Amino acid sequence: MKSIDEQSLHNARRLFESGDIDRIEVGTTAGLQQIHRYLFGGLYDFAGQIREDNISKGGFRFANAMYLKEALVKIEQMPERTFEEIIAKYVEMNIAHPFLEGNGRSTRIWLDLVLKKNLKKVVNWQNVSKTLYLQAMERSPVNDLELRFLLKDNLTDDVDNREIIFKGIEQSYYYEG
Repeated sequence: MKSIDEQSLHNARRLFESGDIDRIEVGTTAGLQQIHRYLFGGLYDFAGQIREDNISKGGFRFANAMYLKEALVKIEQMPERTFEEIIAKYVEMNIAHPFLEGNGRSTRIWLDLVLKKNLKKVVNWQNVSKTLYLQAMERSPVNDLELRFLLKDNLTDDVDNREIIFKGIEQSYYYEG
């Protein structure tokens, strides 16, 4: 019935406006799980839980549930020093796609926290087109060029600006709905 979407959008806003965003562990699996549990707790059965089922989209099969926990252990260890390293890490985290649903919205928040910690920048998502973003994400396992081009064009160092945060959350929620 998906007023689940309306409620989780309210949770995403509450995340920033309470300052709880500042309590989330950055660039780790556990931190991703914190985000997901915050956005979807009480809405999805599985909120914050690593899936035990397999999933694909388009022609892509995400990491097999049978070794997804082992994958995530390696992924969270990845360096975050450069824009390229951070995008490579986001890309592997997306290939893992650790939840049944809500991977995209939770992992974008997770990405911005990593960019903010390490580069003092976040993506100005409001200027990132849905078509170009989805195309880039779908290509990224083979070549993250499209994704690096697109996101690098759209970084901002105004990391706490209300308009960037809230128009960004709206755009993020639009990407998958």
